[PDB]
Amino acid sequence: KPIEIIGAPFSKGCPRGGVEKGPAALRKAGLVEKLKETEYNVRDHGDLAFVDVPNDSPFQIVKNPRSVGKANEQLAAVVAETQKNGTISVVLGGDHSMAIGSISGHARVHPDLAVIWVDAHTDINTPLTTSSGNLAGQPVAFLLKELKGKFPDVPGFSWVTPAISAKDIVYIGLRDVDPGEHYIIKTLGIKYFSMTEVDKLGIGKVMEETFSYLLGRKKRPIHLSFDVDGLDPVFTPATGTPVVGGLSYREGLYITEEIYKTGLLSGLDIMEVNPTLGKTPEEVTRTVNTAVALTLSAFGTKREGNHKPETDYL
Ligand SMILES: [Mn+2]
Ligand SMILES: [Mn+2]
Repeated sequence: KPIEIIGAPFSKGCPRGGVEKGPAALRKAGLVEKLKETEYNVRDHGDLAFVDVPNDSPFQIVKNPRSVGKANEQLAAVVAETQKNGTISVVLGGDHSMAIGSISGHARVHPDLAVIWVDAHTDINTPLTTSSGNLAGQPVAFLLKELKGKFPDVPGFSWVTPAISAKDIVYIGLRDVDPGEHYIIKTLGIKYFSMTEVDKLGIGKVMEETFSYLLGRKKRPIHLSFDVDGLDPVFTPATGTPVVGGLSYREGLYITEEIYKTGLLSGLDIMEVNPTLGKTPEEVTRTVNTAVALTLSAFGTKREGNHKPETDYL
C-alpha cells in the first residue's frame, strides 16, 4: 500500500508562530527516508505553499479566518486526490486547524471513515464558544454534522461540508477541556477516553474499547489525527499547549502499534510540533524523535522487532 507525505507548514491556527517549521524539523530527522525502510512504498508530495489572504480581518473573535479557510481547502483537495489514487495520506503539521482540510478531503473519498483523535484537547470549540478565537482549537467543530448551523458561517469555510457525525470520532488523552467543549462532548454523546479512563482501564483496554466502538458493527478506514501534545510534556516538550499528566511515550507507541495491526489506517496527521518552543536544542530532538517514532510505528515498526520475509537471516 502506497504512502504519500504532505507537508502543511501552517501556523495561522494560533496566535503563536513557529509550528509552521514542524515539517522541516521532521524531515531533517530523516522521516521520509526512514519510512522508505518500512514495507510501504513512499512518495513525498513536498510541502504545500499557502497563499496568505491580505487584509484577513477577524470574524468576530475568530482570527485569520480566510487564511485558515483557504489553506485547509487546498489541503483537502490534495488529500482527496491522494486518497482517490488509493494511497495513505500522511500530513505533517503545523497547527491542528489543518485537520479540517485533512479529514474533509479524506472523507470525500471515504465517507465512512472513523476518526481517532489523540490530543490533550478536544479542539471542538465553536466560533461562539472559543475564548481565544484560535482556529487550531476549533477543527472538530467544523467537521461534525451535529454542529452544523450551531455557529455563524465563517469567511473562508463555505467549501466545508461536515464530514463525520459525533458518533464516528473517539478522543484519547483528554486533560485540558474548556467548559464549553465539555458541554459539547457530553451533549453530543461523543466517545472519549480522557486521562482518567486511561488510568482506570490501561491503554490496552482503551484500544480494545476504541476499536469495538468504531469497528464493532462495520470495518472502515481509520484516520488518526495525532497532536503531539497528547503525550506528556516530558516526551513532547516542543509544542504550543503542553499539559502535564499526559500519555507516556510507551502508551503513544501502543496506540500506533494497535492501529497498524488493524490494517485499516487510511489517513494520518502528525501535528503541533513547534521547533521554536523547546527550552533547549535537546527538547526539540526529543519531540521530533517521538513524532518520528510514532509515524514509523503507525506503519509497521514494532518494538518486538521486524524482519523481511523470504529472508533466511540464519
Ligand atoms: Mn490539537
Ligand atoms: Mn492539543
